[PDB]
Amino acid sequence: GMTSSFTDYCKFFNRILSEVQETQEQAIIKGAHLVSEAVMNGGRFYVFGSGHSHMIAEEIYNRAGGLALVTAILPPELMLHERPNKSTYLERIEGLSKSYLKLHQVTNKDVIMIISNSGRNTVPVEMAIESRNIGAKVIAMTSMKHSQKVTSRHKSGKKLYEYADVVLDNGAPVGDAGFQIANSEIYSGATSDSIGCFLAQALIVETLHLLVQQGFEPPVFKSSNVDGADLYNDKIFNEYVKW
Amino acid sequence: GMTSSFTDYCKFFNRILSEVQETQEQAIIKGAHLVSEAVMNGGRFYVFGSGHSHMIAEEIYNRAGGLALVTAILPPELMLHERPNKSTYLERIEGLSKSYLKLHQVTNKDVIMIISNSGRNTVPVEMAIESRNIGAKVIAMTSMKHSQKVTSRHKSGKKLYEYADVVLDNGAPVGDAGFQIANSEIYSGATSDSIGCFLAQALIVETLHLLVQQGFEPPVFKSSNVDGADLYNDKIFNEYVKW
Ligand SMILES: [Mg+2]
Repeated sequence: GMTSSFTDYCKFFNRILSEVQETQEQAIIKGAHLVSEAVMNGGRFYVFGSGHSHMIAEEIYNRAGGLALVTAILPPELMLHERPNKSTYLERIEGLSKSYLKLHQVTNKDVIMIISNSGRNTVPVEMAIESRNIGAKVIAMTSMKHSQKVTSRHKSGKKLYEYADVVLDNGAPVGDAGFQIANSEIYSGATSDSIGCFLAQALIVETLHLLVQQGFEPPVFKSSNVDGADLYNDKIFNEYVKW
Repeated sequence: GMTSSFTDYCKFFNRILSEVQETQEQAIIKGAHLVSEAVMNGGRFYVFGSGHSHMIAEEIYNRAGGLALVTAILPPELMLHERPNKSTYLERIEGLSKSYLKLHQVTNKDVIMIISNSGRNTVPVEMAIESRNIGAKVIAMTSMKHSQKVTSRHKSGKKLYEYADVVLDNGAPVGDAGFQIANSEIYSGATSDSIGCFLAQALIVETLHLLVQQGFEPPVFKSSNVDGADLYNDKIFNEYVKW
């Protein structure tokens, strides 16, 4: 009768996560220094991704344990829900990222994290370029494997990682679907968002640690089950959230 | 802990992930049977979550390694980007899920996965009730710890997991921000989405594995780096993607 892929997929996943945990500590720390420095300087933390990568922006925005100084840049035209494949077309268009930075009034006091697995398209690369132009620090989350292997589709000829102050490597294999289904040529089990979400939280957790060590009391959304969560959350929403 | 939280956060996280992997295998297998049987019987796999939970639907929808018979139900009004807190309010409203189900013409041949940490609010509970009433199979992804501790806000006085054919436990602690920022009262490091994504992926992998074993050749999107990826993808999109 039928066998199970679960043990195998767990092992596949756990290796990637191990390697990530083992190799990204220094990056996480340097990224957290960038973010904490910005916060302490009156700055914000902008987060952006295109396609599926946008979920890492969502992940650290407006939730329990969430730093209220985080603003997700979430253009729905680059998401998944308006029409299938729309975001694939738009990712190639020059001038979008620059408009977005303008709309959100990102300044040189700020930090931005840009998530892209391949880091090869116009939108994410432009976002890094225009951010540098503004003078904001850039964190890139990416698949260093995938991205090193691909050719830029941005006019610079460069990739996202090549414009970052700090790179966070999600460890995803080239393709982001690297688990081969037994007795077939079918590949699945993408790791970029699971591991990407882990890393995004680790960054925030590290940032908060750095702030606390320094005697900064950062605005962080309390989970409903803590006493007085709501009144506190309403207070800090009002004082802090920029969308 | 003195300077960095990263090692501690990894341990914290790996603990939860280990527990999830140690315990959810039978539930993964059961869910994959539901989905694989539906697929072979002319059905689809719908996926839905409110608030941050929506990203789990996104995760297995329209992507490399993705099963083309997955349709995410993604009402923007219950996402994060329109305005802050809108999803929180709307999740408590009667009648939305019944509309969504109609709009997506969900039928008795299908399966639906509903993701909610607490599983206590009207939207996900109403969705679960109506989906079984139609005749669909229901998979719930929830935090069993959180869900069991809280009272239901739905008029039936029951919770999401109580209405599902299979439950996936994301292992998240009550409140979903359980990691203490060393030597403060600040808590962070939400795990429901990182672990949630891994679970969604494990389910699909297992579903594909069951299908291949039964000689069914499923439509799975190929990644960019694969030969013929784009034609094949257009083909299966055209044949299968409903939205
Ligand atoms: Mg999303």
